[PDB]
Amino acid sequence: GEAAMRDLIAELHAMQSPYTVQRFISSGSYGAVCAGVDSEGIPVAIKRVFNTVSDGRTVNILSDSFLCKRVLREIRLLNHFHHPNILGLRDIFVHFEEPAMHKLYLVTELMRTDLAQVIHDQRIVISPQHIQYFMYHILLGLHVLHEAGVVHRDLHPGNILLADNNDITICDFNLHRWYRAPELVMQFKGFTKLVDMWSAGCVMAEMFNRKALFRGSTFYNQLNKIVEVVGTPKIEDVVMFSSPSARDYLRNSLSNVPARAWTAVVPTADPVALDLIAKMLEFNPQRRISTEQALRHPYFESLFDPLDLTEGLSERFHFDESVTDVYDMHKIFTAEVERFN
Repeated sequence: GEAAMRDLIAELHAMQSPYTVQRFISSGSYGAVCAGVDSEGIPVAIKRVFNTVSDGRTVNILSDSFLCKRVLREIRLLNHFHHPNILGLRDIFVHFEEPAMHKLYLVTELMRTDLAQVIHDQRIVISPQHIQYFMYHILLGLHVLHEAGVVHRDLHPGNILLADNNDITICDFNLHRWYRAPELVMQFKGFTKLVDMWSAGCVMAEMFNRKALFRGSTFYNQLNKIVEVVGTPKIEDVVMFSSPSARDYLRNSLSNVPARAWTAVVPTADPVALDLIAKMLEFNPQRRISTEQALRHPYFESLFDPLDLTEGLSERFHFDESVTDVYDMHKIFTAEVERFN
């Protein structure tokens, strides 16, 4: 904690960095985060990647093949997008030192809050105008990721960030059970970008309700909570998007439940808003509304501009996973820091 801040201050000083480390934010295996300020007063989160105690002994991240590759992929993904709705790299710098003393520094803008905090603050009014605006930006961030072949896979209010200016940014796309699409709950290996559309629909209903929509605690009771709202899916559709183990879990599951009226599930949502939520929360991803069709839905009529579908997009993300050599990866970090500057 107090050592992480002291280590970072000294290292950034030796570097003549434009930063001032103000306070300690968080610490875990693989890196420590400190809240600092850039040379212009803008608050930043400074992540320092150095060591870990993996398998019992102290390992240098950038020196071990697997861990180095994991961090290189997180970095390459952050550096791939340049879009207002996707959290980007503010800065990146690498300190290579021969006897496994390699350090990596990651700088991102420190956001004011996240959507989970906003939803749960009873003193905050989340109006239908605020919901439409937030949802428009959430879906544009997903559209941008999906256009580059990237699936978030763990979208939830905690990773939907709000700037002081209330700008929406999605993070943690480069790495609760309550936001998982039926195909992820059923451990289907063939999941697609449509899992994100399910999470987004859960987030949308939650902003109206001020409470998560499907608050299950087990594989069966989570699926039951979903089916109670969406109605019993055809068994043929369940077998198509479940793992063999999940099919066997659901083997003797008797289900003959009608869909509920959506007005009862999300009482404060108007009919146009409900129509979109019901389309995002299709149990079967083959019938689930795509990001483009959700963005074109009359719910966003007052905000929508077709230019939002194509501006600031990135090309398809490619990561060559055949890479294994740490020295080959170190060159990619140097190349990633080069293309950055």
